[PDB]
Amino acid sequence: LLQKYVTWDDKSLFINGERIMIFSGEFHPFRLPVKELQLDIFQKVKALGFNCVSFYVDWALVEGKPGEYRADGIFDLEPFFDAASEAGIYLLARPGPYINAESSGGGFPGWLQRVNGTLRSSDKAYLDATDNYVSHVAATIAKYQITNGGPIILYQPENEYTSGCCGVEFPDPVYMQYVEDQARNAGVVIPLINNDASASGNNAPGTGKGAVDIYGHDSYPLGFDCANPTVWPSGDLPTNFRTLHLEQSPTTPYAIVQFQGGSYDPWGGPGFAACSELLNNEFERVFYKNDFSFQIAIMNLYMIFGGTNWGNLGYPNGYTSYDYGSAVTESRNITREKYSELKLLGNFAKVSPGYLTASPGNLTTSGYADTTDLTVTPLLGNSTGSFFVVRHSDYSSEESTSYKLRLPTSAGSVTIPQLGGTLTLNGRDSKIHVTDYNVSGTNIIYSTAEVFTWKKFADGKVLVLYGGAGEHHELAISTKSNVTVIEGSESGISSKQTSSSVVVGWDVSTTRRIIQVGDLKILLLDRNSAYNYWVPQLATDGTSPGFSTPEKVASSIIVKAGYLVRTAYLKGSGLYLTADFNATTSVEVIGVPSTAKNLFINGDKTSHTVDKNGIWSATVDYNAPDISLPSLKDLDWKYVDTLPEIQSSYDDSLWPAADLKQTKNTLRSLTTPTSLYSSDYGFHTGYLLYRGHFTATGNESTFAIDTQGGSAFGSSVWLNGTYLGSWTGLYANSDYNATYNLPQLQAGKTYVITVVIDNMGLEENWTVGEDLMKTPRGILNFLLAGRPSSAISWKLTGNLGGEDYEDKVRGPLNEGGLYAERQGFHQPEPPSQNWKSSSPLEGLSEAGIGFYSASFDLDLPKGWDVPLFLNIGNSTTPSPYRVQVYVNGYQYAKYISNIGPQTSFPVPEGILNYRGTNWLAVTLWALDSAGGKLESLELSYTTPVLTALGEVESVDQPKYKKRKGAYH
Ligand SMILES: *[C@@H]1O[C@H](CO)[C@@H](O[C@@H]2O[C@H](CO)[C@@H](O[C@@H]3O[C@H](CO[C@H]4O[C@H](CO)[C@@H](O)[C@H](O[C@H]5O[C@H](CO)[C@@H](O)[C@H](O)[C@@H]5O)[C@@H]4O)[C@@H](O)[C@H](O[C@H]4O[C@H](CO)[C@@H](O)[C@H](O)[C@@H]4O[C@H]4O[C@H](CO)[C@@H](O)[C@H](O)[C@@H]4O[C@H]4O[C@H](CO)[C@@H](O)[C@H](O)[C@@H]4O)[C@@H]3O)[C@H](O)[C@H]2NC(C)=O)[C@H](O)[C@H]1NC(C)=O
Ligand SMILES: *[C@@H]1O[C@H](CO)[C@@H](O[C@@H]2O[C@H](CO)[C@@H](O[C@@H]3O[C@H](CO)[C@@H](O)[C@H](O[C@H]4O[C@H](CO)[C@@H](O)[C@H](O)[C@@H]4O[C@H]4O[C@H](CO)[C@@H](O)[C@H](O)[C@@H]4O[C@H]4O[C@H](CO)[C@@H](O)[C@H](O)[C@@H]4O)[C@@H]3O)[C@H](O)[C@H]2NC(C)=O)[C@H](O)[C@H]1NC(C)=O
Ligand SMILES: *[C@@H]1O[C@H](CO)[C@@H](O[C@@H]2O[C@H](CO)[C@@H](O[C@@H]3O[C@H](CO)[C@@H](O)[C@H](O[C@H]4O[C@H](CO)[C@@H](O)[C@H](O)[C@@H]4O[C@H]4O[C@H](CO)[C@@H](O)[C@H](O)[C@@H]4O)[C@@H]3O)[C@H](O)[C@H]2NC(C)=O)[C@H](O)[C@H]1NC(C)=O
Ligand SMILES: OC[C@H]1O[C@@H](O[C@@H]2[C@@H](O)[C@@H](O)O[C@H](CO)[C@H]2O)[C@H](O)[C@@H](O)[C@H]1O
Ligand SMILES: *[C@@H]1O[C@H](CO)[C@@H](O)[C@H](O)[C@H]1NC(C)=O
Ligand SMILES: *[C@@H]1O[C@H](CO)[C@@H](O)[C@H](O)[C@H]1NC(C)=O
Ligand SMILES: *[C@@H]1O[C@H](CO)[C@@H](O)[C@H](O)[C@H]1NC(C)=O
Ligand SMILES: *[C@@H]1O[C@H](CO)[C@@H](O)[C@H](O)[C@H]1NC(C)=O
Ligand SMILES: *[C@@H]1O[C@H](CO)[C@@H](O)[C@H](O)[C@H]1NC(C)=O
Ligand SMILES: *[C@@H]1O[C@H](CO)[C@@H](O)[C@H](O)[C@H]1NC(C)=O
Ligand SMILES: [Cl-]
Repeated sequence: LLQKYVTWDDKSLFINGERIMIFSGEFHPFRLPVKELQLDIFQKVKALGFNCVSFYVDWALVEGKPGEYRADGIFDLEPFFDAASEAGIYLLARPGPYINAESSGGGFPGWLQRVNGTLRSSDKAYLDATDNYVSHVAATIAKYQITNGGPIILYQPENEYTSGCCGVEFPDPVYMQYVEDQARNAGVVIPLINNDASASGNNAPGTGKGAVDIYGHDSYPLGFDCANPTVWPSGDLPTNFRTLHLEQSPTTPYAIVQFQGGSYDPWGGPGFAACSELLNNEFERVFYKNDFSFQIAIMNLYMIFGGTNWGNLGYPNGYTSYDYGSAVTESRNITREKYSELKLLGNFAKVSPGYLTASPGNLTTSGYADTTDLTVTPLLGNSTGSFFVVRHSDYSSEESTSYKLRLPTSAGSVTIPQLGGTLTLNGRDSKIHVTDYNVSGTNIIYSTAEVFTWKKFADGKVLVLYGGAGEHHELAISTKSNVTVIEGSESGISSKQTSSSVVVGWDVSTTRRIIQVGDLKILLLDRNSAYNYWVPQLATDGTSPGFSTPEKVASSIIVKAGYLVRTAYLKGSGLYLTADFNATTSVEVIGVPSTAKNLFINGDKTSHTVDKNGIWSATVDYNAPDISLPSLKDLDWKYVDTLPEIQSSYDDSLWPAADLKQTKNTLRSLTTPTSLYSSDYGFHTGYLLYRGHFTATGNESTFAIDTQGGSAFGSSVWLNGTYLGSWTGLYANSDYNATYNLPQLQAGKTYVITVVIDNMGLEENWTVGEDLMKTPRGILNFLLAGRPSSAISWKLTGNLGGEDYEDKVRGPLNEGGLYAERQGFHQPEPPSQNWKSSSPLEGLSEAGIGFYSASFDLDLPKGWDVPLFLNIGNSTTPSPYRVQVYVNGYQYAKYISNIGPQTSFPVPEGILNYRGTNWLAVTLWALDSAGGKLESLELSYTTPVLTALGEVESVDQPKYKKRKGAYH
């Protein structure tokens, strides 16, 4: 339409005039702010057989001060795009402005709490607020479009523009047209795709003003209750998606822009381990092949890698981890069985062009399989091949089921197995059986076992098939050649020739068989062996794979290995592999180029042998080095009191006055004389402090206060030095009403009420018109008994400077309003010479907030990817306390002793300096009159990985420097 690089028809996208199935994974650059590790993820995604990544940009992190766009350093999108290009991964850009994403504000900066207009509407005050952000981020995206030689192929305007309320005329075509035009005016010419939250046809082609180019929708059919990870409720597997597609957008490729790849988890939830169990390998093979049954041509998994809600970037209901239960874990490992299962499907799609040109039919409980206990969805092609997606009719069934197939083929209709036996579907599994499947001119008439990959090499063709344990399978090939078993036993392998075919039966075994039919070799694997195979693209013109184009797909090799194979290239007489290892690994290479005489693994020449069938073999030894981690309790811990506000000498004369008589918040008008909403004064993040001055009559008895921080927030209150009490917090409370008893006061004396409030983040704004992102933080009501409300004059602070935030490197959300944070003491090399020697393990003996500093050295070996974790102990029921840990100035843990569940906090290399000095700053807030302390504080590691990753450069880590704007 505006360019010829990315086009489409009813069946699929075309990239440079060639059909491609887009298999994508969601990855948010702001949740892993280390550019070398961004390349790591992209390479792990490419190794799944995927060709695409989808990303959000978080407006709240890049325009913290209105009118100042800052996507630099750790927030630079450009190295992220270069990493995607280097890995050979196309991009779906989703800059918002609204993203939801379990992020603070759903992407919106807290200054949108002062916008006189409905958020996500055609109100001029909202639209004007978005212009600076979109014109920047969309210009940066424009520069990296595929039209300019970059990786970006699709653009999403808005996010799930689906639900409206409260006087908005939803859907507003003027609003969506405006959002689309902002992107176009910045230079975006690639297609626009939306992501309707349900299949509701919103903004579909043909709806006129506000219509996108390709209609997309989302689906989370298993929901977000990770507490019952084995429960698959009846009727939750979608069945009508293709029907809906043909009613809502028949002229565009069927697209699911967010399909479930995991789940979020709230404060106090079951943990992301439970989420990984619910959305495990069984979920993937059943639910993802089900999406294939609808002829999905654009499929994006939310999330593929989740990362970390570091520096308060997350929404209030979520905690620091955003592991998501996804295929790549928070610490970047690919140990989960769901990664390996996903790789099998991803590699199937990469090499099966007939999948896109076939004609999908409706699901059937008879006609294809000989029992109604199975359902079969046919995708019928003629010369280009057919596909048959098999599953249990009751999709949750764990039963083992025997069956036979009746499949049409170019050689006639056939009942399978022809040579005896039955097929088996064991429990929560699904299969894509194929007919007339093209392997570079050799026709596979049928195969019951599933295709992992195939390639044409100079010496012949190779096909890799797999089945689960206990399965009997069968295939037939259009040929007059006979079959020979060239590796493994002939036991269990049966065969027969007809006048123009050969038929082969086999039982799945843990030992590989290789059969040969003419110039076709066929690997017959069990699923668990297939998990260990990889299909890197073979570069001959450099070291980089390139994108998944037809030539570069065709020119790939097959590698059996272990943990990971990243890349492969041919240079002279050398075949080079880059790979990672977590155990001693037997490496095999199938389809070695005829010119190669030497094998290199991670730059090192490696002995190989060649077997009778031309397969190269080598061993890579794994010998983990000594990982020597310092004992965090034995460090030279220095303490400073980070609540000096409750000392009677404290002078708050430089604090901002909370003296606005009118709020600028349209959602909730004031119920106090002046606004005590933090965002009215530009404070949107971290701990908030309020100070209320009054002169006592002497007859004051109680002080009531409604505080609001979001779900699981807490607050504590003091009258001068006297602790009044705390709200210790519950996930179920986003606000709380407390009445505290005052001590006897002296008539005529001045007192100051100090209130500390945990801002858990700003709410999302999922429903258009509800304006829930405007939900204020701070003090909603107060009453000093027998005194008018105007008797208290309030001061407040959050992060120093508010929207004129101090730390341009670490961004606008990283630090809150504690004294120690305002002073910059959380950064490397604080002025702690003359501070007291005390540890968070000793802690506090009364209510309050302590600040702790220590350094430690790491000297971990080069060439190893070693995941490190901060651990906070909770082996027995604790007193209520709250902790933040800053690592070299970056907040990478937020902890609530009484709510949880996170005790283990991954911190990536780059934030940590693996061969240098590191700084921990810990805040301990005891919401208890007896005080509190840490049970234990420990640095740990998991399996070291012998890695191909280059050196991880440390991100910028500005050291402590005195701040003139501070209140001292
Ligand atoms: C180096 O990197 C390697 C990757 O390259 C990495 O290797 C991977 O390691 C992970 C573990 O970290 C492996 O995943 C696990 O695999 C377990 C072993 O079973 C696998 O292998 C068997 C053959 O050797 C197969 O027979 C088996 O298939 C069968 O079971 C499948 C899943 O249940 C099923 O889909 C198949 O159809 C078939 O029936 C399988 O492939 C596996 O048992 C384990 O399963 C569970 O764990 C998951 C959560 O992590 C859940 O998603 C899943 O539902 C299972 O949960 C159960 O077990 C948990 C304990 O681990 C409990 O927490 C759960 O509550 C639940 O427990 C119930 O059921 C249990 C069995 O009855 C029992 O414990 C209880 O009684 C309870 O009722 C998991 O998927 C992965 O396969 C490896 N990948 C490769 C490629 O090898 C290696 O670890 C790395 N090394 C180092 C040192 O870091
Ligand atoms: C250190 O160790 C200690 C000791 O082991 C740990 O302390 C324990 O921490 C538990 C987890 O925080 C805590 O359990 C909680 O207790 C409260 C009540 O006091 C309860 O509300 C919690 O259950 C809900 O919330 C969680 C999410 O936080 C959900 O996963 C769960 O399904 C429940 O959800 C319901 O309420 C939510 C909000 O109200 C809703 O969003 C949700 O949809 C659902 O609502 C429906 O049901 C409600 C009734 O259940 C009802 O309001 C309505 O009908 C709704 O439809 C959870 O049980 C333990 O109390 C605590 N134990 C002790 C001995 O202190 C500590 O966490 C550990 N720390 C770390 C760091 O690991
Ligand atoms: C792949 O990535 C995922 C996500 O990043 C990794 O999964 C996380 O792994 C960590 C580390 O194993 C895990 O945290 C542990 O959970 C255990 C509960 O299931 C806890 O028992 C354990 O705490 C103990 O060990 C710590 C040291 O590691 C101590 O500091 C801590 O105080 C606890 O130690 C006490 O208890 C143990 C035994 O109970 C005893 O031996 C000690 O002496 C002491 O008394 C950790 O909290 C997370 O739960 C995992 N997160 C998720 C979401 O799954 C996974 O490990 C990565 N895999 C690889 C191979 O890298
Ligand atoms: O990680 C969750 C994911 O949710 C997506 O949105 C919503 C979900 O929150 C719910 O309210 O409705 C539908 C179905 O569950 C779902 O699309 C959202 O687009 C993402 O940004 C995430 O928040
Ligand atoms: C099979 O692949 C070959 C080689 O790429 C191609 O020339 C041929 O047209 C394909 N056949 C069918 C029926 O799609
Ligand atoms: C085909 O191969 C099978 C197994 O090796 C064998 O039984 C059969 O005799 C062969 N057929 C011919 C015609 O050689
Ligand atoms: C209470 O503390 C303030 C400063 O926070 C101080 O100026 C005032 O004198 C104190 N009042 C009493 C009665 O000690
Ligand atoms: C928003 O603007 C209207 C119209 O000018 C005005 O009446 C109202 O007071 C404003 N509200 C806020 C909260 O600023
Ligand atoms: C002091 O407060 C008490 C309790 O509210 C009230 O009964 C009494 O009248 C008050 N005394 C004075 C002197 O104002
Ligand atoms: C606190 O009181 C206010 C005003 O009376 C009320 O709106 C709110 O629901 C109360 N909050 C809780 C958590 O009870
Ligand atoms: Cl200060």
